[PDB]
Amino acid sequence: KRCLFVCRHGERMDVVFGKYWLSQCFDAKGRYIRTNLNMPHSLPQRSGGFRDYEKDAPITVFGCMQARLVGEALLESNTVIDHVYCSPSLRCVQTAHNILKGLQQDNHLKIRVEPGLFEWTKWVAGSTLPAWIPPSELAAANLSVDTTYRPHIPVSKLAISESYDTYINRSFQVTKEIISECKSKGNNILIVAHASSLEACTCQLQGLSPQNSKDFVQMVRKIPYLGFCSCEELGETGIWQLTDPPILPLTHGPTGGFNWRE
Amino acid sequence: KRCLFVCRHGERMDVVFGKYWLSQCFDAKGRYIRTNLNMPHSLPQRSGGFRDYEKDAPITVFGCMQARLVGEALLESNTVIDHVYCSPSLRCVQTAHNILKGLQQDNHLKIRVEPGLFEWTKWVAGSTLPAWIPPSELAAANLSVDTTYRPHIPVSKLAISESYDTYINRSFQVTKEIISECKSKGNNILIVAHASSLEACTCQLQGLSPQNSKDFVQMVRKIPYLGFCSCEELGETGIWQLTDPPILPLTHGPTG
Repeated sequence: KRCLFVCRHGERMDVVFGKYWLSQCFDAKGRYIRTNLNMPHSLPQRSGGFRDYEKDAPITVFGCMQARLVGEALLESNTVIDHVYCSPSLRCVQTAHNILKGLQQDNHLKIRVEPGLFEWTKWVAGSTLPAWIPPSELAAANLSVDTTYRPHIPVSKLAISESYDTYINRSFQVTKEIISECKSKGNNILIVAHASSLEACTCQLQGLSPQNSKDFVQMVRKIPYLGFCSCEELGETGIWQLTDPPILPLTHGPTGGFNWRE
Repeated sequence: KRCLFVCRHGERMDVVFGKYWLSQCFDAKGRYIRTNLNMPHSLPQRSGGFRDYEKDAPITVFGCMQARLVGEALLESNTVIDHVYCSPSLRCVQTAHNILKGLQQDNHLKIRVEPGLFEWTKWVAGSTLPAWIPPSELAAANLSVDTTYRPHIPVSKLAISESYDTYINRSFQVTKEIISECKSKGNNILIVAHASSLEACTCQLQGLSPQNSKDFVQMVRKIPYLGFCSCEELGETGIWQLTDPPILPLTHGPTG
């Protein structure tokens, strides 16, 4: 009885509202003016200005709902979570926070932001890695992160535009250190990250070799928001295996119709 | 200052989970077993059995969210609603109920189920009209309907597989009776219905003639869930006009 749950972040701003959503909710003075009910009542102050959101978008209001539902589902299934890690993307942090709410654990449990959980650095448009909000600015922004946590791969140890199996490796490496620094200290582990993280984090843990970098991207655009899978360790023999999740899947469609009229 | 707001129901079971969703959440004994987080924790007992849902699907959990958000939006904009009507489809009733929650009005205000607000009866698959839940069974199911309400077009006055401009007419007729039975009795009216209802209910109210039955269906698959539009009456001269809604639009994508 030990469990690793790995799930993807919830619905993301720049996908619904697309690349330039920033011009849709920030005026010239830098004030946030929501223009759609799927946009949160407020966004966190990024110490570098509203421009930093460009390479690190937040989740939408329905993004929170997805995550809440997952947390509540988890609580209904009496599934206890002991440690919760997430990627440093804001979207991931926010999804972890909101899972903790549904779980009714946001001010008992504390998210461990692990830059090693971040997605394959190829998908970072730009020459330069996102300006992530450091943990302590994140707590200050009402997210339940652990400022005490010392990362396994800190930011500076991340190569921009890195090799595919570099990404695969760090996933296996990070997940490995996570599983063991949580061993003496209670059962179930939750990781909140990216589409790629579902495969990458678990794959070699079950002794299976990764798909080469082409069939991968295929399987990555497969994964839904709050897409969720789980692993179980037999004995403490160190061998993990795939497992039916402890909660129902979550499917829903779009508001639909016309994105635009008149 | 009088307003008619007309909006479409929220996300619907049989579209997300498709035609046979019933076999996905009811076992042989007729017990509901949800198989997805977008499925409500429970469904209302239909006096005819779980089979009645087939021609009258409920809204999904994200269906409720959409509606709630609209209600809350309405409250934030300090927009007061005085009368709320809906189509008899369960999906419409449920959307109205959930708007009233966001609005914080569910046990002050009472939904008036109006069979005249129902969609063009062509889109009823089957030889026979849906087995709608009558108002009093609906209250009994925790929806804030008015059992006192006497409908303008009751169920029996609805033709199955009816004519297009029959549908257009009843829309104009029903909306007309709604606007006037609410006149002496306070300002804003909310109708919760169908995609077709947005055009059909308002169109001739502004003196515009309807699109013929081909360009219509085009404009009907246009309209989003909780799609929302509004009308304003100038003076009490009886002339209505199009107006910017009092609340932001709601757009979101799929889980994918």
